[PDB]
Amino acid sequence: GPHMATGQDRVVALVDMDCFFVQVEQRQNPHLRNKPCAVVQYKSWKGGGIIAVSYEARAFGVTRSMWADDAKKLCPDLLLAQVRESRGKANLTKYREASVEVMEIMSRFAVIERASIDEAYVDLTSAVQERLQKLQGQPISADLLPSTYIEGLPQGPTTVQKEGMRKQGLFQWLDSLQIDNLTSPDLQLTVGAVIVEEMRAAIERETGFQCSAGISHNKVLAKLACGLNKPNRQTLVSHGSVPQLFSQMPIRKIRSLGGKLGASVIEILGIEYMGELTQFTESQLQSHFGEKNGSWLYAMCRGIEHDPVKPRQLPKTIGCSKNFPGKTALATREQVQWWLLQLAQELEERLTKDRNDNDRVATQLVVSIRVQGDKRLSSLRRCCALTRYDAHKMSHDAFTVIKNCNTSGIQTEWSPPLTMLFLCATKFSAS
DNA sequence: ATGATGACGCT
DNA sequence: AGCGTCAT
Ligand SMILES: Nc1ncnc2c1ncn2[C@H]1C[C@H](O)[C@@H](COP(=O)(O)NP(=O)(O)OP(=O)(O)O)O1
Ligand SMILES: [Mg+2]
Ligand SMILES: [Mg+2]
Repeated sequence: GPHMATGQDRVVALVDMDCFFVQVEQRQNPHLRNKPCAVVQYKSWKGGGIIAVSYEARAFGVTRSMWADDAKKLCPDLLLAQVRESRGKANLTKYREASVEVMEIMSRFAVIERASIDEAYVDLTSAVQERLQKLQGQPISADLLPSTYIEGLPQGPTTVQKEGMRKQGLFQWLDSLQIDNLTSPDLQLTVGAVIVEEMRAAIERETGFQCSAGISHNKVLAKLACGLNKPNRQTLVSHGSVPQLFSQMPIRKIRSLGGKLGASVIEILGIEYMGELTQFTESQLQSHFGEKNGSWLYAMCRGIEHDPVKPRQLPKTIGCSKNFPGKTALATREQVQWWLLQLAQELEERLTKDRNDNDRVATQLVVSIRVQGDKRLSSLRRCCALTRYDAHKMSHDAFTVIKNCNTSGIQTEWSPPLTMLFLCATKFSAS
């Protein structure tokens, strides 16, 4: 009781852009705004693969991974924006540059951990402490939380529209707050939410992009919270909200449990919801899923997690990849060499920009391929030295380290045909 | 015939 | 090192 940790020591937010690549294209092309629209990659195979979808289009059932020709059957008026293609492949530069716009604004408020092209975790523990002193015991107005939901509220003995509900919950939360105790975790979360309102206002003002956010005591809860009221809203998940929230929360919805581990938790334990994990001892969970995973599950199902927000705003690897599906699999040596060069050229461009912007150099080159028949993401990875940002040298070196995979006796050919090439620059050092 | 990426764990 | 998992 007195010595039980409650995982309420930090304030962590997760900020995730709403239909990010779509907003990037809508900002650029006003004709796309407030329309069902999607971002597509490679127009020739069935209109292109959809990689992002506006909320207007989601209402028709359009999803990521859908072929655009198929999406158009669901949504005949769907508008599309195409990803740029350079050197025969998708070029995501526009979206990486937009991401930097957003990450640079977030970084003004606090230390961030870049988690994807469109989201970052924020450790607000310090900013909250300082804001609480300046707020010398002074209450927090609902006007300071105009887009905040309080998960689990309203509740109890007590409107039929969304915003009425939001407000009722926020009112219940604020009315019950203990503002004279600067160490109240619920107060710390609330002030955290005020800061995230400010952050999200800054992003929208300075970029035009809308986003959602979660505010809680750790990364897994903040990420889960972010998604509860997307788009263009933020959600506070308190420690106290966890038992009800988790009581019907499918295990696969929790970060890192969406794959085989989560499926094994479900099968082995015979459970469906996160909250059901509380029934097991830490030793029991470790017995089934290993020391690290077992400890992690034991704490997480109680709303407790210690994974820190890492101070990292920049990616640790820079890579370029291309698939060659079906009949397009590379079958000749000259083919393989041409495409390695295309990849190397793009990688060179990105590395050179990276070294100028960020004062660092990559020192290792990883070359990965996939062969026909293999369902694995990669069939084979080999590394070599990256000593010069030169595309012809990188492409030549990549060929050298993989050319032995050519099981064939031919000279002119390549077998088995290659269904993927991947060049990744790694192991950065200061420069 | 999703694709193009990116982080991190395991042995 | 090279492979596998999980992720957007
Ligand atoms: N499997 C994938 N393959 C290629 N690009 C992808 C991708 N998943 C996402 N992207 C690209 C395209 C996405 O725009 C961007 C962010 O991904 P999200 O945050 O998962 N989804 P969004 O921001 O679109 O919508 P909302 O967050 O409101 O649900 O990353
Ligand atoms: Mg997003
Ligand atoms: Mg995201």
